[PDB]
Amino acid sequence: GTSQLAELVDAAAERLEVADPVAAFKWRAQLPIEDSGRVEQQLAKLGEDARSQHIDPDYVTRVFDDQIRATEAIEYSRFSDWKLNPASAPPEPPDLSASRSAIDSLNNRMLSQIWSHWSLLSAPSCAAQLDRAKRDIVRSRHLDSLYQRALTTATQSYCQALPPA
Amino acid sequence: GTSQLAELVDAAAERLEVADPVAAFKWRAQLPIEDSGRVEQQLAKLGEDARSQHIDPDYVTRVFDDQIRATEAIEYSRFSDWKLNPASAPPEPPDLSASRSAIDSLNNRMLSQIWSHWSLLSAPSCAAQLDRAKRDIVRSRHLDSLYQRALTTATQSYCQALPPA
Ligand SMILES: N[C@@H](Cc1c[nH]c2ccccc12)C(=O)O
Ligand SMILES: N[C@@H](Cc1c[nH]c2ccccc12)C(=O)O
Repeated sequence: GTSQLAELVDAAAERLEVADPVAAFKWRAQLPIEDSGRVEQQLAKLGEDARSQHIDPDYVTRVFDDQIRATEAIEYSRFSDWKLNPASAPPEPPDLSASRSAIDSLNNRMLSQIWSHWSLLSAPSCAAQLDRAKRDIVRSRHLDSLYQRALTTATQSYCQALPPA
Repeated sequence: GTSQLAELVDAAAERLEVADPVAAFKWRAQLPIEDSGRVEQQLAKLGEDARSQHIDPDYVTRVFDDQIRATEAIEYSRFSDWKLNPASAPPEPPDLSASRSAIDSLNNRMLSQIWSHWSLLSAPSCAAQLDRAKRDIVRSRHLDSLYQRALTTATQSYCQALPPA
């Protein structure tokens, strides 16, 4: 009763959820949500990680850009909420450096699954296995409407993996 | 069948709605939503306008800060939406300079009503007359859930006007 893509999508969902403590920290520290210099660095490092792990870097780049976009979308929604209702901004978020550490371990989890399941990601049955995984994770993580939209954005390029050679 | 605060709240609502073309323009031009230097200038000019029009500048400052916060909240929500779904970002928004001109005429409308209705704003019956106005405007302008929350934020300090002297 389980999708081969469950572990990948669970990681990706877990990494989206880090958006909440990140947004809370940045609100309190007056940091921007999007720093395009930083994102560029993050993607370039992921590309390098992909090559060293024998994964198509162009795939990783696109996929992680979807994931980062999704993450920003959540952060923006939180900022909207806290502008309307500043008393609801969490007053003691976890350290940004702890959130980044969580992110970096999740990046690795996702890369390791992308490599392992490359035949699935690149096969015609991917779209179905991904829908199944998404539904399962939305339920297991109790993802609300916002996180649901985000998870769809973050996974929208998964099934465009191409077979090698 | 009409609140004395209807004209003020209608102006304020109209000015919130300018958030949409502003957010669409800034998305396309890669401009930030919040520039705190700019906001500070905007508030300082409003304070000066208030003095010249014999309105309590401290009131105007707080009220317009609520209105600007509300406006940002809408812009942030749009940015969240367009991160998830970039195809829905309006591709040909009106000129930012036209939006600013609309804003400046609405500022004046709001200031003129604040002066005219100062006895009401500062009286115990304000809270009731404001609730009535809000409900009427939400209906007449067909304001959705987001704009409803925003209009509440933008008007939250209206009834704290104090009688002179
Ligand atoms: N779009 C801006 C929004 C923002 C959030 N926090 C900020 C702090 C400073 C300047 C801008 C911001 C950004 O991504 O940065
Ligand atoms: N919080 C940021 C968000 C933002 C929107 N557009 C931007 C463009 C550049 C930098 C930041 C932004 C701000 O208010 O600016």
